[PDB]
Amino acid sequence: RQWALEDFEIGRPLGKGKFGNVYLAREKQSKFILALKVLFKAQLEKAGVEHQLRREVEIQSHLRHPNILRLYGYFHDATRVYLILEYAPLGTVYRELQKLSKFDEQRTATYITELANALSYCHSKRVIHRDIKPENLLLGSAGELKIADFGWSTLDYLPPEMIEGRMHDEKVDLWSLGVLCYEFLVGKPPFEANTYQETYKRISRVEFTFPDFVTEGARDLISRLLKHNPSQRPMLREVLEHPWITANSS
Amino acid sequence: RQWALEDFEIGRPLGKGKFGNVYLAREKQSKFILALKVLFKAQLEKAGVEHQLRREVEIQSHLRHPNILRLYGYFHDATRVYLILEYAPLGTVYRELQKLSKFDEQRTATYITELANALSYCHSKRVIHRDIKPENLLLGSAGELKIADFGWSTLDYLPPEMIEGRMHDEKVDLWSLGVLCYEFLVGKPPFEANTYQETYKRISRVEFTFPDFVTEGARDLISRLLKHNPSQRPMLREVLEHPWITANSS
Ligand SMILES: O=C(Nc1ccc(Nc2nc(Nc3ccc(O)cc3)ncc2F)cc1)c1ccccc1Cl
Ligand SMILES: O=C(Nc1ccc(Nc2nc(Nc3ccc(O)cc3)ncc2F)cc1)c1ccccc1Cl
Repeated sequence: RQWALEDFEIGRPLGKGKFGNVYLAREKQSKFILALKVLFKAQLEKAGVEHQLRREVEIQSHLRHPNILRLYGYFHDATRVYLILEYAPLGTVYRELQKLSKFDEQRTATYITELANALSYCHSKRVIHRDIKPENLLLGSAGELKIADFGWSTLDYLPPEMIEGRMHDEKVDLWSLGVLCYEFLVGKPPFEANTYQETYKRISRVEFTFPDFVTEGARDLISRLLKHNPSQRPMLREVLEHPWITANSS
Repeated sequence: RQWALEDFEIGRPLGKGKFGNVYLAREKQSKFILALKVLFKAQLEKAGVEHQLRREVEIQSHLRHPNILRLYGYFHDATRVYLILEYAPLGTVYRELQKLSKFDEQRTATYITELANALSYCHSKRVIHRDIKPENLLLGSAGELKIADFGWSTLDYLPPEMIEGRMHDEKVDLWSLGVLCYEFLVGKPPFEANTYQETYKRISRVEFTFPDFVTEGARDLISRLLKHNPSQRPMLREVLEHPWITANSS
């Protein structure tokens, strides 16, 4: 059963992205609440990322996990593309982190567990993510983490393989986890800088430090994840078993 | 200065491809004879290769070499894409090879030289080719070889890196040269078979033999090119210097 814009009542804007906004919406016939992401073809085409989107939509449609935002379907009209998405009521992790400044060890451990599980499910279907940013980590009604950026296959979140033009792997997800884990605990990502040129150098040299309040256990996990060599990074299985994770996660 | 279909008089079909035909055409205002390749958007989009084409057109527009078919420009209407191409009057090498059965050493050496030069120019601009088939090797008015398949970055022409799902390189062009050189001399490519499954195995094992009429010099060149390890293949510079090439090429 195909869709069109007239099938939905559009509510307030949830976010204004670069390629278009995502709105709250309600399917008229069923009253099913959801999110509607509205993209403009001409913009996608001029940026040269329309095919990159079609692939990402193809992958997402296959993925069912409580910590991955569902793609229900999609459609288009003369000038726009529309993605019909699950609605995450509690907003972005980014906003949560701004309000709180930083997260305690149990909230962080819990989120990393949820991410590791989601990525573990993705890994078993041979799917990776370019980038996992807090702006695309959403919260379900019970506060459950939901990955909103779509799967593949500002530099802050990119691993050295990618930025240096090296050969990337399933292991980019492990770096992502280390970046997020740090950002959750200290309130900004470990390679933050005022320029791209400097953020690049820092990612490439793996040059970061920990504030004094970051405990030994978290240091150990974060350091194991943020290895320059992707092969030196652990498997997702091992992150879920790290004593700092098991001691603190739900 | 943009184009449209009304700018051209369309002549007979030069070839009927999968995604559309290429026609002889004459620009009305200038009387400039050329080839017009006509593609259907909906077909490209359904096959999922529209972006692959846009990239290939972007690369080709940059390439100027007497042995690379010129792309003059392009345009589109509601349903079609149009590529404005240089006209190669003497047709495909494939047809030439069918008429002749096989080529002598001097015609072959000459063609490989022309290909090596074209690829050498492409290599210096960091461009490769997925596949170089005789069906996409065209002939200019003086019989000069022109590469018609566009640049990147039936299995007969694909190297083992690609078919095995390995990491490919600039070195795929060297394999291509070895396949063509053989096909030119014997009149069919070295891994030909009645099935894809068998052609695959043969490419992967590098399993071919030479008819008795293929001379030592040609055996030596072809064998150096068709190495399983891409790193073991020579540089284009060395192909142009091979004694069998220099002894026989124009
Ligand atoms: O990425 C951002 N926002 C954002 C917003 C919506 C989406 N997509 C969806 N979001 C929502 N829920 C949501 C609820 C309340 C909010 O305030 C925000 C979101 N559900 C489904 C989505 F696809 C993705 C991302 C963002 C980026 C920079 C700064 C602040 C923010 Cl909130
Ligand atoms: O690929 C084939 N043909 C083909 C035809 C045209 C193009 N494109 C252009 N060709 C031509 N010239 C040409 C002249 C006479 C001919 O009989 C054929 C071509 N110039 C420009 C092209 F873009 C590319 C390829 C082919 C494929 C299988 C069997 C036989 C053939 Cl002739």
